[PDB]
Amino acid sequence: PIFLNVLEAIEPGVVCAGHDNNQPDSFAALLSSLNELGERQLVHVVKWAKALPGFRNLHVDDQMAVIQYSWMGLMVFAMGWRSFTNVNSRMLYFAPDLVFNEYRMHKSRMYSQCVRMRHLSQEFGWLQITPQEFLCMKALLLFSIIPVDGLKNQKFFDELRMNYIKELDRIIACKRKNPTSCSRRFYQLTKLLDSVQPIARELHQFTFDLLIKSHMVSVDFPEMMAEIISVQVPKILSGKVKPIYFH
Ligand SMILES: C[C@](O)(COc1ccc(C#N)cc1)C(=O)Nc1ccc(C#N)c(I)c1
Repeated sequence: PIFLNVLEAIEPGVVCAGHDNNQPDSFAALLSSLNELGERQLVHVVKWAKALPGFRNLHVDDQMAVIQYSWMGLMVFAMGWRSFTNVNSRMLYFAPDLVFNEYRMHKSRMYSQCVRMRHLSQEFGWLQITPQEFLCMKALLLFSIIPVDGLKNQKFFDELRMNYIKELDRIIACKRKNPTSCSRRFYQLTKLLDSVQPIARELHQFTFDLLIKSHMVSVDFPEMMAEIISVQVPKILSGKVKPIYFH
């Protein structure tokens, strides 16, 4: 289980937001914690991505671009699984110190996005996603969004993405002698992966608008995040960078 040992080995641990839960909920505070949390998780997404099998093959510039484009989606996917395993989808488990109930979802002004993630959370349970399918799907998620004008080394990217899809096939086939059974499972999983993109898009859109009016809502955007929202996020929203759907 070489490939799976590695994913299990590099999976990031618990990341906290540093939120003040003794303080009454407020839009400004909730968003500042989401921003800080986002930034803390990105530190780990980079380290995780760099230790992924084959990731170093990519051109240095494609490595940073791919990580930044996939950032939101990766957090969404990982948060849904935590929400499912920790609180059986009753609340969104952004972090141990940042759990959203409907009241928080509503005050964050990202209710529709939150409800969609809760649904994703429920999907992990309904589809009985195993920890291993989760780890592979998550890694594959990192290789699911590219520029129309291509990466510096598109070919190396295509090879890598193909190899990860082949790993998922193996995880699905393992203990499934029935081809039909493997096909239906692959269908279910690629469908779940595709559902992540639309959610990341709404969060992207929301975050973009929020930054532009940041000075009007007292929200504190971290340096790195502000730069990525203004430089990378617009390419996605304008259609220059697109996610790779299966369906
Ligand atoms: C509102 C915002 O702070 C915006 O953060 C980002 C993150 C990535 C990009 C990009 N590219 C833009 C904003 C946010 O959605 N944060 C956030 C933090 C943690 C999780 C988890 N788990 C999630 I889903 C979202």
